[PDB]
Amino acid sequence: EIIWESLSVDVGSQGNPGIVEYKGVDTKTGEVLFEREPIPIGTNNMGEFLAIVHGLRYLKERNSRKPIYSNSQTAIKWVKDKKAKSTLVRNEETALIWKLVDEAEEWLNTHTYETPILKWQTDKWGEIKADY
RNA sequence: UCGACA
DNA sequence: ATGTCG
Ligand SMILES: [Mg+2]
Ligand SMILES: [Mg+2]
Repeated sequence: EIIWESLSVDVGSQGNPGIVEYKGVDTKTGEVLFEREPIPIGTNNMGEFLAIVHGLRYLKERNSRKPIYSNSQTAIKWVKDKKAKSTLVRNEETALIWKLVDEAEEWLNTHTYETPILKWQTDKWGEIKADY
């Protein structure tokens, strides 16, 4: 069953690698709670990773125990491992996204959370509410 | 085989 | 339809 009292996050991109953005919404209503400014170059998985970590910080800051839904098996694992195993080359054009990823990893290594990170079951429930 | 992003 | 991220 769907846990309606939750935060759903999803990445959006134009090309992959390409322009990456992401947002978090109230799973029940669809209200947009946060939306990251487009990042010139990044991968889908880096964006999915950044979205979940942003969500963890967002909920922690607001003293919320709501779970987070993501449809990304890859990103869910990276967060659990506290390491984003991306293949994106490291250059001046990808410096911005790599800095954000490194900082998200560092946040995971300096904070604790009880937030359940759940797999959104697209095959059974349709597209995630944070879909672009 | 599967989860995603285009 | 054809690609890339995992
Ligand atoms: Mg997604
Ligand atoms: Mg989507």
